[PDB]
Amino acid sequence: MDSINTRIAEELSALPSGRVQPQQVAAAVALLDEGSTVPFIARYRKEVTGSLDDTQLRMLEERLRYLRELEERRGAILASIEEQGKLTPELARDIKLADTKTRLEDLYLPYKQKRRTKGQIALEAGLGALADALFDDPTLVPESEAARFVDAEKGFADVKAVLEGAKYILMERFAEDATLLDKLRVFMKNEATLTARVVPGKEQEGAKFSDYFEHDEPLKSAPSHRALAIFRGRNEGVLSASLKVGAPGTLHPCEVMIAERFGLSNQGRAADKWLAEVVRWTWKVKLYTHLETDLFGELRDGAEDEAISVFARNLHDLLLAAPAGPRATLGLDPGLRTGVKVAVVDATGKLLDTATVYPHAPKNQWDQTLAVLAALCAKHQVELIAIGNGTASRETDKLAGELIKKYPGMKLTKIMVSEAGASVYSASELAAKEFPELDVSLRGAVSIARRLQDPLAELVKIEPKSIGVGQYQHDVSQLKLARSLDAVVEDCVNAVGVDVNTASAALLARISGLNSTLAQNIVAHRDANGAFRTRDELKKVSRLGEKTFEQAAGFLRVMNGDNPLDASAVHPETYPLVQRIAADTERDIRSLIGDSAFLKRLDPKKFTDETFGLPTVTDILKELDKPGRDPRPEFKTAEFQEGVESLKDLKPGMVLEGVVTNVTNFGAFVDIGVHQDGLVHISALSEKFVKDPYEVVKAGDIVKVKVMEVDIPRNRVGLSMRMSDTPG
Repeated sequence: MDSINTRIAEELSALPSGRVQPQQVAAAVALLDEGSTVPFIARYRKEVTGSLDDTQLRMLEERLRYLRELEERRGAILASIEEQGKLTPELARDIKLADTKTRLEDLYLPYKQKRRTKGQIALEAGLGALADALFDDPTLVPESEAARFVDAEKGFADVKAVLEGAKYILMERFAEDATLLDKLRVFMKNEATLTARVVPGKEQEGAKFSDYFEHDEPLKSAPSHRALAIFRGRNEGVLSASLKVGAPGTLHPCEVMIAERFGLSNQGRAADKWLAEVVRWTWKVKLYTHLETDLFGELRDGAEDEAISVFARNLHDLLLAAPAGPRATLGLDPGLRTGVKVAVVDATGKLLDTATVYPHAPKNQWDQTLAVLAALCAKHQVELIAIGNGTASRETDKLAGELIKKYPGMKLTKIMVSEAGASVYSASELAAKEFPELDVSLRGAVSIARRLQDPLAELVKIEPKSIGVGQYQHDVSQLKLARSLDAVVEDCVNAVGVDVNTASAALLARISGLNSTLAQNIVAHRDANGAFRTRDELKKVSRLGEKTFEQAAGFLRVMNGDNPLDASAVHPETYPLVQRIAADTERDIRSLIGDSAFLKRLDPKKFTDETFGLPTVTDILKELDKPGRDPRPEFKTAEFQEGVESLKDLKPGMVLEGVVTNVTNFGAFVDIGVHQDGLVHISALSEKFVKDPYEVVKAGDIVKVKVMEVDIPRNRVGLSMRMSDTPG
């Protein structure tokens, strides 16, 4: 559909990544529909899409779903209205122009199946004539008109009940008007104060929400975190939330709009006061609550999106952090009364020992604990201490600090690591399979040790939405959460790629085009038939068809096999092309690999064809130079803890701890330990808009910076605090 392609193109054009044409969107959609994954499309179909990247494609994917839902619904609405003989051309046009689901449903209201409501009941008793007569002629006396309608048997036993019935008929009719709804919604959005008040008597119980006990701010500007705090407090009965503009005996501005919409003016005619009563009730019973639900919903969606957007960035950072590699590690899972849980893993990640020690309050067995850890480190040649950042993490870091101090000879290094998902992991079936005889409390420590060695490999074991990377994570839409965090996992796993002969099932499942079943099939196959010698041998794995092979092959590496290309991200579909490059250059493929200078000299344009354009060939030449290059930076933590790194040794991509030495109105200068400050420009200080560097950082602040550029001749280093920034 053109309208969809165009719409998505423009939404995509509104990103910093720039202009995208409808033709690009159209191609990507077709690719996605046929079953191509985002990573596959981002990497191997750049020509078809104009080089849309992951971020661009994920968004396209999301907007494609929404817009399709919108279009499908729009159709059903037209069909339903036509079926009721109510599809005027005017209304048809309105439905055509509807840009949102909300606008669409508004227009549908009068034609929707009706519930057994007071108005509906009243109409069945014939009070429609009464409501009409009174609305049409306000000089009629409500009570007098109402008499001929009284019928106890139909549920309306007196004038009073008749008039209430008639009132509800007008109310519901008034409340289903699309033009008024939009007007009231827009007005409320632009003018209403979001109002949070503590529920009387829960001042202690809801002490966490004390900031919102008497809180007011514009609805249209309410930021994500306050919004999520308020809805949570409201959700646990501690707070109440409402919208205010708006009994001082004052007319609400929306009551005015309702009346004006329906040509009602209180001129003192016999029916005027009843009619104003109708308006008042329409507002207070139907419209306010309808609009509040719409506006609360919209505020929530927006705030959750923003919050989830932060979780997604945080997990991404976790998945792509420099692996410490095959080094013996002591994992510490901190705690107080439940103690510090301890695991020791060898270089391969194999568990060697465990313990539970109680160095902190209340047992305070500090020295005993130090002796235990010292003994473990010694008999297992531990190099690294991995410490989870949960409860008592600060006291545990101090403890490790004292261990290192007391035993310099061991040359230990301690690193703070995230506890994200450790507890969920330890209670999982996978973990129960991995360590059947190991207590649940001890499996966390194991995961903490292993995530230091290799965060990617360990964290893919855990259900992505359960990797807790922020506040309110459990409270947001879980569907939105999984949709976002799965995407992150998929993108990080495929960017790195895996050795198909060593990767776990959990890791294989996240490879483009694979799943749990295929992952297990692969692992079973290499267990039964030994290592795969080439990529093509994957075609012999059960259920691993041609379509699947296409999606996954480029991401699965065979190290040291019959074909040197299988160790790179060069796709098998382009093997003939690289064989043409070898023919033209009269060199065998094995000699090309690693020959940086020669490859650099090559002209990609000499080798493009109709299918494989310039993006593909240039990509191929990069891969020939450095096959399956790992996008993650080197681990150099010990080197930076000791302060023995120089500017010379920096690489773009390194994520490092820095200290702010000065803040200016254009950025902040940061010391990463190479005797030369880097400048973090104002907008590089945050993932969000920055108007004032002084609001974001101050001198002395420890920050996380990514090395953007290194200029050794000028002795300069470029730095960003946005992990989303690409050095190049």
